[PDB]
Amino acid sequence: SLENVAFNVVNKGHFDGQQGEVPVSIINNTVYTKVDGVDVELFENKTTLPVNVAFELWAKRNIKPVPEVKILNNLGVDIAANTVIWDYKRDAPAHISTIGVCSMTDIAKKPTETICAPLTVFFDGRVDGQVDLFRNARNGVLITEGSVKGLQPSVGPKQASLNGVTLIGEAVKTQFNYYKKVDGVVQQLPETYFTQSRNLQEFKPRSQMEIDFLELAMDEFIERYKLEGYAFEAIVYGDFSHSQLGGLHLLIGLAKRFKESPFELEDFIPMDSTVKNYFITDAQTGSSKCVCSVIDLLLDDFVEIIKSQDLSVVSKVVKVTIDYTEISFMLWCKDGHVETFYPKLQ
Amino acid sequence: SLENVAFNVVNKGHFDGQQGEVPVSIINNTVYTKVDGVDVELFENKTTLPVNVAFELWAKRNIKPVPEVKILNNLGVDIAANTVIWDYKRDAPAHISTIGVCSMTDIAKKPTETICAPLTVFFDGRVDGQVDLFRNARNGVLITEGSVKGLQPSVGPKQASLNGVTLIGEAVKTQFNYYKKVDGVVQQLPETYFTQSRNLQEFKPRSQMEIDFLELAMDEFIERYKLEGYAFEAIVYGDFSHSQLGGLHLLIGLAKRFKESPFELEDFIPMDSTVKNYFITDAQTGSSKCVCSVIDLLLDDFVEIIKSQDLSVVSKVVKVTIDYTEISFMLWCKDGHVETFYPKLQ
Amino acid sequence: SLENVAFNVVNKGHFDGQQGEVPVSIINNTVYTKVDGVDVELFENKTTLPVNVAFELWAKRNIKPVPEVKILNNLGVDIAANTVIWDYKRDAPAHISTIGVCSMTDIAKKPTETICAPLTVFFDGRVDGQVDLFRNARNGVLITEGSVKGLQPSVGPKQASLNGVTLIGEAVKTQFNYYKKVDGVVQQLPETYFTQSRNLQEFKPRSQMEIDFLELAMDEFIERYKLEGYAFEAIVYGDFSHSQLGGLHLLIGLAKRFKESPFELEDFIPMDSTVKNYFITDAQTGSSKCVCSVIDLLLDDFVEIIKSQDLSVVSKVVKVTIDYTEISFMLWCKDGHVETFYPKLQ
Amino acid sequence: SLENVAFNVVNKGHFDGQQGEVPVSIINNTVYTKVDGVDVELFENKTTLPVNVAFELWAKRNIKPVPEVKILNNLGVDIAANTVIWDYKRDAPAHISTIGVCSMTDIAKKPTETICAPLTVFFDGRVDGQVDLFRNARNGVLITEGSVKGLQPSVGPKQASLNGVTLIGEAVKTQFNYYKKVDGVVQQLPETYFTQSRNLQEFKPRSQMEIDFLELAMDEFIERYKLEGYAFEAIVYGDFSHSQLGGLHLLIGLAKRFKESPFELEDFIPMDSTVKNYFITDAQTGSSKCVCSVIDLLLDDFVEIIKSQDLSVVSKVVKVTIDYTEISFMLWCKDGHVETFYPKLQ
Amino acid sequence: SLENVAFNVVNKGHFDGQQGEVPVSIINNTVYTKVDGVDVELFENKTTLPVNVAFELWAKRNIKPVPEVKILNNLGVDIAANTVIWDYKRDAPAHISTIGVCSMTDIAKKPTETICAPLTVFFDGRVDGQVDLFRNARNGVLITEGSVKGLQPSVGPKQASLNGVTLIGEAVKTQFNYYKKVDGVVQQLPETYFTQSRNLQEFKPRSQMEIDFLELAMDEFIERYKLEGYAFEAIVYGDFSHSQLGGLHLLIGLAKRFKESPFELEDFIPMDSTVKNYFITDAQTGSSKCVCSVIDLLLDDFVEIIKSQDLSVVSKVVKVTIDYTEISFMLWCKDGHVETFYPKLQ
RNA sequence: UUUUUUUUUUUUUUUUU
RNA sequence: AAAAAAAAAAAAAAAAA
Repeated sequence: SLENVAFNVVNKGHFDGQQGEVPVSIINNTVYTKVDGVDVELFENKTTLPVNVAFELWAKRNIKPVPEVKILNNLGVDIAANTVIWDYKRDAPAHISTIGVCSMTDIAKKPTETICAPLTVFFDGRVDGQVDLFRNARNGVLITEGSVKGLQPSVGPKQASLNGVTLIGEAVKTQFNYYKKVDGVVQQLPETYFTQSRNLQEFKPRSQMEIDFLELAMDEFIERYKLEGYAFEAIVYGDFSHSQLGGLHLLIGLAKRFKESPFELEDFIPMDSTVKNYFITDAQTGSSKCVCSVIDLLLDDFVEIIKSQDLSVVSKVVKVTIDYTEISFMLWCKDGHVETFYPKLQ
Repeated sequence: SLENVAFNVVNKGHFDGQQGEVPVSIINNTVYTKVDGVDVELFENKTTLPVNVAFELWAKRNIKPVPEVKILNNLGVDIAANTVIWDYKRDAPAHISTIGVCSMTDIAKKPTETICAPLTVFFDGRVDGQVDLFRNARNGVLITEGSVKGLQPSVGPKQASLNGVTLIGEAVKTQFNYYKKVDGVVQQLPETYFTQSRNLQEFKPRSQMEIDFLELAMDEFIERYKLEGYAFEAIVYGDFSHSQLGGLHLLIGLAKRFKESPFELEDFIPMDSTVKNYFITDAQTGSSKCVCSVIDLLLDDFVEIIKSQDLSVVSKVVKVTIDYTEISFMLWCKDGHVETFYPKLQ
Repeated sequence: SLENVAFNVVNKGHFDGQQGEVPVSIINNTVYTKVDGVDVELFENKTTLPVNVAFELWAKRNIKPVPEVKILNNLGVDIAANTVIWDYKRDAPAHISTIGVCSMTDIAKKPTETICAPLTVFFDGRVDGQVDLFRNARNGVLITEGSVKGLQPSVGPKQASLNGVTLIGEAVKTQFNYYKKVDGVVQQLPETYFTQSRNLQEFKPRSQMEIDFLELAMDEFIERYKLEGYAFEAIVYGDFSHSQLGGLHLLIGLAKRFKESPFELEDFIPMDSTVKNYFITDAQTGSSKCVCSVIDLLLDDFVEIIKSQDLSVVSKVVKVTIDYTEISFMLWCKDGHVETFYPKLQ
Repeated sequence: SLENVAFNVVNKGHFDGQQGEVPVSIINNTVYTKVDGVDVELFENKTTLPVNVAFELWAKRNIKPVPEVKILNNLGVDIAANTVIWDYKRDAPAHISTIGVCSMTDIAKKPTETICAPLTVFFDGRVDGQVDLFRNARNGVLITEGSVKGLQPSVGPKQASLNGVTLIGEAVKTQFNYYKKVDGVVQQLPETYFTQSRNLQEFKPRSQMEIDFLELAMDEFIERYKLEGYAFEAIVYGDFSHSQLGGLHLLIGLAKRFKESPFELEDFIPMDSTVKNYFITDAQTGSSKCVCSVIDLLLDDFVEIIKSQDLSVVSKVVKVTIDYTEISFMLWCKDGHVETFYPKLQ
Repeated sequence: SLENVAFNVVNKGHFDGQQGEVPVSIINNTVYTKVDGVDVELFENKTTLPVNVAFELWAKRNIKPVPEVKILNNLGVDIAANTVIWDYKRDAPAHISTIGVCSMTDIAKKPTETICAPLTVFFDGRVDGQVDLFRNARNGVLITEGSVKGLQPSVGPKQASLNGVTLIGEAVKTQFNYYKKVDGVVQQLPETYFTQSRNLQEFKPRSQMEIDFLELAMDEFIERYKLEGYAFEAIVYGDFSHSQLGGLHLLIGLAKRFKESPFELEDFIPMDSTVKNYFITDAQTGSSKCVCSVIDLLLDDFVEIIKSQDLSVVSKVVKVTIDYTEISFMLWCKDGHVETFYPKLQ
């Protein structure tokens, strides 16, 4: 019920299954409630769904730590079992359909129905009975905080999303063990690097090499870590000396530049992905690049990736498995040295 | 509940207080429900109220024969007790607020509360307990199908509105006795004429004089009923010889002209009122008047009204009480005969 | 392309695959095009889909005689192969998804993909290669104007829908052979009666018995056809003596009453179905019923159905296969004669 | 007039009653004006009112220091006399109706009419003649910058709202004397505490003990002010060790935690109230509480309140009058020391 | 095409003339594209134009450094030749019509057509062939990065707008030479000062005098630069002692105040102009002025302007050519010293 | 195959510095 | 010597057709 959902939102912050109703008015893709005689905005519809449907899906969103939407997209998750994963990047549900959540978006009441067999249903092992549901599911992805009997786990990212906040949990557990089944067979998930899902304005280093990068100059950091000949001066630090921006494909370099000279990052595809494309304009020098692909790889991981390459190649498309998906990089070596190594995904 | 109201609408045609819910989607001021997987329109909001509020009020509208909205407006009715009077002319509720109907529009749960004391509340005597409520009400209007002990009745119009259809009931009773209280005192409603609330394209005579008017010509009808000197050729029949349309202030004359030559009626204030103003354009001769006051009086009643006037006055404003309200007519006469007689101020 | 689709609409009335573009402006859920410098309305979106998606689907609607939407609904058709069936009752596409029509609504490019196997795909044998496509389909419905090798046909209704006009074709063939496959097995479609899909204001009899019903009085027609004891006075002709309308469950009776006393038909679920529920208000007597189940069976077929029943049962659920679906009727009889006969559950 | 209101907005920043007009276009709940041939957004309607009505009310808003909307709500104010109080928290007018401001929302021209008698009309003593209007008003609230002859004053909060900015005025007077009349009797307003209406990101201490709280650690501040046994470690400082966040019911503690590690405050009821409920998510540890009641009391005032309670009770509901309204707290104690103290019912 | 424009946006960040289409849905004045099965917002319309037209104009905007919109407005530019100048202040195209850009907004395909002759067409000398187009244009404005044969250049502002960012270019050239033709005659543009187009929260001094103003106190700066008698205590620094704010007509003084005490700036006309008018409310002292004219002149330039005035006049209107337009300053003096100096008509 | 594309360098052209 | 506008080239791919 719309009014029951609004009652739950106003009295508990989200849908908690409580009984009750409040006066609700819907106008201009917005849900209002009457508190002491005046209408108060409860929800503004930023989705393509009907305002009431999107409102009830938002109220019933998962408020526990959940995998980042990019991780679920890379695993081919099409739907979530008895829960709503909210995509805070898009301000919309991460999946078009639901299972036992919303009568308007439900394709089934349980993930065991025939309609859910072709779909990769996301199962949460923290919910009672969902591990057994995944065991019987033809296609699905299961996340657990611990071990599963008879199943080899895949250790995922250290961080997860909690109410739109990507964090490495201390009071709560955000590291999950990932399992996948395709056509009823448990797949072995490849060894992967994981993006750190950090922000430009609140960037915090997570390794000693990152601290050195943030505090040392270009020359000292490159000399200290023996990173000569891999074009770190352009790939990471960026070249703000021409009309077209050069490099800057690591968010750590973007944050380092933003610390001294804040710039603009136009996100023309506002979603959650392993590789993000930005229309970046440098407000200090005027350097701009219409498409700058930025990947939030740990600097140690990127160093290992770029040092694992073969430098004696004119040009090569390099496949790196990041966030459980194959990210293709455009290696551009020349005369035995790297000239450019940027993420080309998205 | 929105879903329960929609369930009642799809299973009973209107809100009947049944339990159950159906999936509902709201978009573009329209209520949809999903029948067999496809969205089906249930309600298009044509009011200034929020779409869900207007949908709930429309579903809970009175489906019994009710007084025409113009009658209630002339009686000063400000609100209805535990019911919704739907104004089908405006496709909106007849009153801004409700009593114990919709949480968003309610000012009280019962008409006995102090908020409803100053307002003139409409009480329906066919609903159990409403006569006693009207007895204790400070201001109110009561309609009953029969007599009320200690209250002298006021016989109202023969016709009443049934689901937007104005009809004289045969299988159902559409004639009510009207009782009004102002400041706790049972008022005496004046003796009034009543408009027939007929349509131009569905006009049906309700008297022998009207039949003769429709079938007999101008001169024959005027001579037969001794209507010389009252300017019936212009006031009722209408003048189409000049670019500015003359007379045509009775719906019977408009019906007679429409029978021979259809014209255009631009209702620039589409509401229910005793006197209606139209932008008439004659498609045959090109005669047009921007404001033409048309009143749907019985032809016998109008003849009696015009014959009860004093003809020895050049200009005189005639006050006629029609539909429980005083309608002002401007009477122009010369040489002891009527020259012009239409509702004044147009 | 939106502009190419609008170009096809303005130059051919619909999408014909022609090349060219016209200026298009979208505002207020409406598509406009610029003709001689002024904006002209091309399409108003009455669906729940985005205006551009609905416009593109409407342009690519099937303009050939197609089965009525109720027939495809009863056959369980979930999607159409490389065509759009437009539901003119709802002014919306008959199916939420498409196959190789609209990138926004397409789930596949061809009906053979794995996503279309669980669905019942509608195939039109008048399009080359669709019969073999149906032969390869796990679930599907095929209509043909002629015979199909190795398949036993099921003769459908004499009428079909042509641009929203339900007609029995003379210049074109509107009678189709129906074939159904469920889980790869050709099904034997049941022997069915077919509704005539006639209108109240444009009702035309299709049999001599219907002619007699329309012209003869109640008693003369009942005595002529030996229809005594089947309560034809109530079920078909209808009863308007009480405030609650009785009977009026056959569209021919509604048409006969409308011929003499026009009344209001409130379609509170405006969609295409074998049984239609109306909020009928008799404008002459005031009799009204909130839910009136009206089925447009041929009068001869309904007479055969009512005479094929066993009269010596108090209450019995009567199952009739109409329009390829089972319609359940309420049969109340007393003293070996019918008292009421209406579609159950209304 | 809409054009005159827009003229006043573009030439003076608000409605000043000047004469003149500017071109105005209304589209998508937005008011535009044409400046040198290009449309400029003047107002976006975030209210449930019509766009032009909300625009006129926003132009005619009070630009003088006015009491905070929570103070007026706690005093029972339903309407303001000849002025508009703008609720900047909701971006909407604080009251549904007006007195002599907007013809669309006016219920009267002057507060002396009968309709305003049952309502608690807000009067401003800084406007000439409103003190006498309050004297003759049945129900009303009067604010003055000085003394009123014969009326005992209630000193209000030091801060007031000035164009949506809450401040303690230096060049302007923001402290008002409050008077209330209920049913014609001048009420004695209770002695109350007042919330400081401070922000999280712009928190500024207003007392020495607040400064000590912000600079000193938990143990030092607790020991210095003899606050052992009042559970200040959880109530104010907050506990972030478990998944469910504990305490953090004073805005000063939230500000202290924000100064070190920023977190997210989801205000699911964005209005002005003495007690605010937030969906709190700690971005550093992962602690989260769906509903966290935060009250912005002076730390000295809160310490006095907590020291005025009786500690020898297991569970007790504490009634504290704050911002002219009774705020209820749960007081849980064990072994003669406080275990929990939060506003009741959250 | 809408789909091609969206494909260009998602693949290159802007319209680059690529071939290809993506699925697009338009709803609620917003453009969405489907990426991996979920709708992603691409553009939200804040213009008065249709959503698709505004989306096409925004995608085809100029992404190279361009003159600020105020400069083009002061030059009388009505339209741009084969390009879209985006007004990021209004989030709308700077000009109503286009030339060979969008079919819905085009008045011509080339600037040589007769319709463009009366209009001042903006030409970009960096685009090939536009200098010759300006040479044959009746009315136009040409900007070049270098010399033009036979034409005397007018050196413009050092800064330009790049993707909505105003900057003095280092990697790009932001200083242009301005040429204007009126009725086919090359005009000599007046010698003018230029506003620095700085922001309050990101103010950076561009001269030694500005540095001294920001660091030194008011008295020290006034004494050092011999600025006694020019009322710099009010005009630049501002007065906050009274309820009405005094002076504060230079953005540098507003920035100095914002550094020590952040306040509110209500931009009630959000557009680009040489003189900006703000509703400034001081959060610390409570001083507010409904309309405050603020001009972003270099402090050295303003000092030269105020020292070039004739002090022996009581009231005098000063005409200053700033940003190629004549800004009217109101000068009040007493006893041979400046009392007040603000742009007139506020 | 075709056409277009890809946040590398390289020439060639061209203006303007 | 640049710079930028306009081409082409080396290379690995991505489509679609």
